[PDB]
Amino acid sequence: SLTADQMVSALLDAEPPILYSEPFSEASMMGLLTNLADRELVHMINWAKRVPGFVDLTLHDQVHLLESAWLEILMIGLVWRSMEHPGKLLFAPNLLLDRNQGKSVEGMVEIFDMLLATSSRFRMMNLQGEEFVCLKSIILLNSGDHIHRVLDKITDTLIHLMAKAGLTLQQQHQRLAQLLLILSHIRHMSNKGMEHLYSMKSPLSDLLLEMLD
Amino acid sequence: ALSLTADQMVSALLDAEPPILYSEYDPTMMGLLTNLADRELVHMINWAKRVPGFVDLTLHDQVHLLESAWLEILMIGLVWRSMEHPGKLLFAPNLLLDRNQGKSVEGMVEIFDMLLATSSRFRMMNLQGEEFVCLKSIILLNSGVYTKDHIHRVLDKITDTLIHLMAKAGLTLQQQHQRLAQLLLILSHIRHMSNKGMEHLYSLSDLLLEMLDA
Ligand SMILES: CC/C(=C(\c1ccc(O)cc1)c1ccc(OCCN(C)C)cc1)c1ccccc1
Ligand SMILES: CC/C(=C(\c1ccc(O)cc1)c1ccc(OCCN(C)C)cc1)c1ccccc1
Repeated sequence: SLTADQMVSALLDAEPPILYSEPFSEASMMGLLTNLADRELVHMINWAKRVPGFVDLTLHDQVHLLESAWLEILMIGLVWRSMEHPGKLLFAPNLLLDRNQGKSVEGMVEIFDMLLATSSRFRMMNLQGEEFVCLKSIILLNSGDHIHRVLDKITDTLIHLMAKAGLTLQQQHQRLAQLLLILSHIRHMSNKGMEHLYSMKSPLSDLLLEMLD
Repeated sequence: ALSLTADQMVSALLDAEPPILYSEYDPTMMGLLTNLADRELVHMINWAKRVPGFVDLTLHDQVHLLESAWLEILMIGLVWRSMEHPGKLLFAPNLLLDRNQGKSVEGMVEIFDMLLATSSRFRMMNLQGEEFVCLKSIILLNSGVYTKDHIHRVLDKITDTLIHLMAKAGLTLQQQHQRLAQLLLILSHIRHMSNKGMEHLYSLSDLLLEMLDA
């Protein structure tokens, strides 16, 4: 219903805050991130409810979308924070880790490097905040009819941002392609992430349902 | 390679297309799929070498891109040929499985329904052959690009090719970048399905280097 520019403003206003973290072992480092993550998830839900077209979906669909996309969203949020910190990841203002410390957790050295590669790619493209919030909304809606019309609106919005940037048509859809292809790499990183979290001993749906309702 | 046109890009990719192989005739499942995939893999190497700008890369990079994308390439091919067979996957012309047949297969418990939905998606989008071969080429160059400027230059060109096909088809410019977005978002799902497959298979850098010595 809305215009390409008020879509930007609405999403920007719905942006979650940057939370603070609470040598490392494997269990203490994953304790830090899990905590930050679970705190971060509360704010993600409130953000999702303010993404245009989300609350119009059934509760069953809202939960399902967040359930499959939550790690993707945390990761692209992490990458966005670490953009101006080459060779490092900004989990929190009080938790900036280089590649060296990432070996505290086994199997995390691979995922770590994939996040750093994404961060450099965003810097190479000089990703804007107006585009970032658009990419993040797409992730929430795509990873899981009405949804596609909303997704089609975000595409127009992204194009609108690139057209106002002074870009000709060729560089516009080229950049659009470049951006969306990164999401495939983000999905990949999430998949490898779920594995590791599954490779651990023992409520998201409960948290999702509790806060969404 | 960077100086081709959209029509020359399409023409090169279409003639680079691998043949649809058959499952081994033996009247008297993962074994059949493994056998089929390994024979398909040999044709994939020949195809990849015909993808514009792929041979401009080093031998090491060619191996890396293929080891990262091979299952995605096989899966999108599976989805493509299963398009006009609703609610059923066409692994081979003589190996056609529907859902209940597929539910009883090793670890295809998750991806079968995903592959069908992807096939449903392409069908209701009316995916053209010219678009398909473009998407498959994109997969080849993009899957391992993060795990280099020439690669992104070829990708941008395949993007230019896709847009041209949509403009010629008679789509408005708004419909053009919308369709392009839809197609590329699907690649995320295909990446997702591949990961699910790789894991199950996990329970190479070798053989590729062997095949590409040709
Ligand atoms: C890349 C770091 C990521 C963590 C992360 C945390 C916060 C953030 O903003 C971005 C990334 C991470 C760690 C743990 C985690 O668990 C939460 C779910 N619990 C309840 C099982 C989620 C993310 C991670 C994910 C899986 C394995 C290893 C690390
Ligand atoms: C979706 C079916 C796919 C098979 C397949 C996909 C497309 C195609 O054109 C042909 C087959 C499949 C099965 C086995 C396989 O292994 C080959 C490599 N070996 C040497 C380990 C690859 C794909 C598969 C992958 C992992 C687990 C279960 C199934």
